[PDB]
Amino acid sequence: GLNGTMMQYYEWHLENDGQHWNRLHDDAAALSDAGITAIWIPPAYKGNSQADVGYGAYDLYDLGEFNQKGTVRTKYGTKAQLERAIGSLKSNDINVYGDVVMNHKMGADFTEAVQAVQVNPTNRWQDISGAYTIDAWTGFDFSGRNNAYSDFKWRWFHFNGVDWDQRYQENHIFRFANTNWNWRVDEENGNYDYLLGSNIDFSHPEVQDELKDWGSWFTDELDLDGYRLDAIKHIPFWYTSDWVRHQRNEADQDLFVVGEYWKDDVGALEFYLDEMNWEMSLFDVPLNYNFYRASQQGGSYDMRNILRGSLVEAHPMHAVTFVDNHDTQPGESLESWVADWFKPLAYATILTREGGYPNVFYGDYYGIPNDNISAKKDMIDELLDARQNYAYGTQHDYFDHWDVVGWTREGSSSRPNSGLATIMSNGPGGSKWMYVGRQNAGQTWTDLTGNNGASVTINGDGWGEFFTNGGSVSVYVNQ
Ligand code: NA
Ligand code: NA
Ligand code: NA
Repeated sequence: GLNGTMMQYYEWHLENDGQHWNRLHDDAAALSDAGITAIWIPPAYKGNSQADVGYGAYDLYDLGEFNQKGTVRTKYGTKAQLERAIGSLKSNDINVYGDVVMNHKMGADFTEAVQAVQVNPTNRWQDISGAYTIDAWTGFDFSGRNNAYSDFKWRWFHFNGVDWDQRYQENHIFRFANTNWNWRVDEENGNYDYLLGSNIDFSHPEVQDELKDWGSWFTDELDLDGYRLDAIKHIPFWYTSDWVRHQRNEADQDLFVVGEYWKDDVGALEFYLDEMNWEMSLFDVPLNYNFYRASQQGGSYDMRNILRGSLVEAHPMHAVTFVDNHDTQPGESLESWVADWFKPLAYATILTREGGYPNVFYGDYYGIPNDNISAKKDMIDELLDARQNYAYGTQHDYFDHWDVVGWTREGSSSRPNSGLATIMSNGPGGSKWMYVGRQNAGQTWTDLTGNNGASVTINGDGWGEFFTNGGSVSVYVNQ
């Protein structure tokens, strides 16, 4: 039972060469070795076009298998190549979590005439026009799949809103007259049901059942071990709960479930987790924003607050920790990018501490060429070494100075030579006496990261004095 580490295996600006599944296939053994235990794959199904990152969600039953939207393959490759990749993951002891997008659809085959009212963007409760007829992109027939797997077809009456009127060619937020916004949902802009595209109305039983059945079809087709659920703050809470329960029923395998409730507000997250009866984890979005505040502010940031307000502080067993993703990366919709100087500190925080299930971002591991962002594979690999081989046993925390902080793990007898001491500063360097466990007395610990040449000998009471340089992190272990 090595500590688990997941990886998001894509970034926004990946090349559209259709070879990503094959890359994943060939990378599997190396990822296992490095300490990755689970992979979050991008949406595997056909979006608006071939170059869709995956959130188009045109046809959930088309995994790069049918000629629809101007391509057989998705951006990532063919269904056959995806299944080959998954086999390779499975035989290297890596779990596969499928990205799941149920909030909306885009790329409809045809428009339909629809009575709609304009609502106020910042208050979707409030109409700002009378009902009139728009043309909405709501008709989905899936020509090319020809009823493989599912003969279900989507129509306007499965939706409650769009943001584009094709009749008079205008952007507005539209509620379909005589439909309701979903509920319960996040209450920013009054009701935050509507995000983009054609918004799915979960009030209809045909819909509830379709996404449950699609859910189970997908899980069985790819042999998934779990899911990331995107946009779950815009999807009615009762349905996400019903959906998750349904999948666990249908599936023989255990299913890990992580939801993205994108809010810088752990209370909002905790409520969601109340409503879900603690049947999934969430991404730790406030922590994302802690790291980003730190990155942006520089050393004046008080490092005692680095974990404060975070999901992982409060519910480590329900937290998926991360530094950045495809939406936080530069120029993206939720941009909150951790600069290179702070990034090792953030990664050490989520990889070497006992709480949270950490996620490594492909873009950090392999680089983001589009933006001249370097691959940080070596830095991350050392932290993975720390996590997999050394971050065990009782933990001691030292958030006791505004620049310099750290923590230790005493190791466990199950894992020989395990134990570690992390120290970092976001300002001038320094040192700190920290306890690593009386049982490690007399050992000599060195920095996995290479940022510090100090040798740290553990005293007879089990204390060492650990050193960090300025704007840096070190992780000392018994090598
Ligand atoms: Na929605
Ligand atoms: Na970030
Ligand atoms: Na500071």
